[PDB]
Amino acid sequence: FMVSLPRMVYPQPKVLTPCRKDVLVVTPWLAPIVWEGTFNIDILNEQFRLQNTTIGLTVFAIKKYVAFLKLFLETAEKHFMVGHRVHYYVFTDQPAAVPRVTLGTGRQLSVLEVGVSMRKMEMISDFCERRFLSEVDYLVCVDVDMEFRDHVGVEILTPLFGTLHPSFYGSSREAFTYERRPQSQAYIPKDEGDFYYMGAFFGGSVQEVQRLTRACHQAMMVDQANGIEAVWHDESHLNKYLLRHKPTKVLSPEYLWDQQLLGWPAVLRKLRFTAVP
Repeated sequence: FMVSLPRMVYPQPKVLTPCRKDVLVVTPWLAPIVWEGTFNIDILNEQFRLQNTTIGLTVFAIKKYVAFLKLFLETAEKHFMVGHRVHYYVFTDQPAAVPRVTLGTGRQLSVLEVGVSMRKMEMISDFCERRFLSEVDYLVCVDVDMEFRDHVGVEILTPLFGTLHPSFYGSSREAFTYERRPQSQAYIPKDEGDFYYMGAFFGGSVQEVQRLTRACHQAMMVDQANGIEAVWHDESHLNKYLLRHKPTKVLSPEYLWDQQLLGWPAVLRKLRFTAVP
């Protein structure tokens, strides 16, 4: 049950004026593609705050990657879901190397000690299943060697989302680096594929994320038993899953960018979450 929005004053959407004419803003299965200019964040914030939404954010920081936690978390505090309830889950082999980062109200951090390729998918689907269901409404799964530079908010939330890989959003599907060997569970032939999704940023409702990670983990175990490793590891499996189970939103490359490698093209009005140089 959803309570009514309050009265709000904002510009009228104009039916005969698109927000963005330079990019595709909806997929062929009617999922929004999230770009700056497509959403009114005030409306979305009202909708999600009225549901008292809690967002979990998972990150793995193993060995030297613990060094990236401080900037990751500090910039998440500035830019990720500000105003909403957030629960960070930091998976690490070095609990004592987790930096003590000051958190805003309504935000918490749990350190989860781990004991490689299948770790992420296995941990999200098997080890942490019950915990996430009780603690958060949505799960967002990202890599640690990153920083937030601009707003990443409730506009991303949906049952299941993937993110356009910044190196391939303008590429033809034959150029996508899908797994191409039919012997792998991640196989996608040359005439299939919507997009090349980035393994580093996906999410959705807890139920859908656990479904995805369970399916990918099972497929990875099948490949291991068959002596084959997909070309881009869990990213290859993520792509196969999202081909056959269409995401209900797709994030534009604003949400996963590498400025050193790709600059700042005109089509990107904001660079929100970026690789650390």
